[PDB]
Amino acid sequence: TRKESYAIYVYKVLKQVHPDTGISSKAMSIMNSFVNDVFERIAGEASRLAHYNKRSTITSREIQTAVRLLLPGELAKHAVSEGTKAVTKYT
DNA sequence: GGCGGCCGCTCTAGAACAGGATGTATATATCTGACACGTGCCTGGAGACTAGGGAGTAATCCCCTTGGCGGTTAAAACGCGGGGGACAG
Repeated sequence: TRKESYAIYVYKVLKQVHPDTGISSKAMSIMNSFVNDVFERIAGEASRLAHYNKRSTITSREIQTAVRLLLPGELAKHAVSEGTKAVTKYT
């Protein structure tokens, strides 16, 4: 069977930000579980946000609101700016 | 001639300082065991298409929160007495 994993994307992100450092199997498993847990948290927050105002869809504003609700401080603003840059580069 | 005051002497102890002790910080030697590259796939997302439906926007409406007052008696605040408790020892 095939199991979905986030190892290679995290690895190439690491090579982008720090090409002189490697990673282990346990460190990869911690990072995979962390990114998966953040995925469920942000996706559930967006689902609840859609359910509150009778919204049948989840847009980028759902993810931005979930990020500002979950991430505290300047981390939320930096993530919002990165998402806005990615959205503008997408279109 | 006796006694209080003064200064030197020895006793005692706080503390800076140097030496021993033992568990870690490193310098190689070498094992070693997953790390990442390569290969071979192949299974899930992307181009493209069909269709439609829920929100973007406009309009209404009516509703409900903000400003803005006097009044009046509940209470915040200042201060005096004092009292029991936080903390040094």
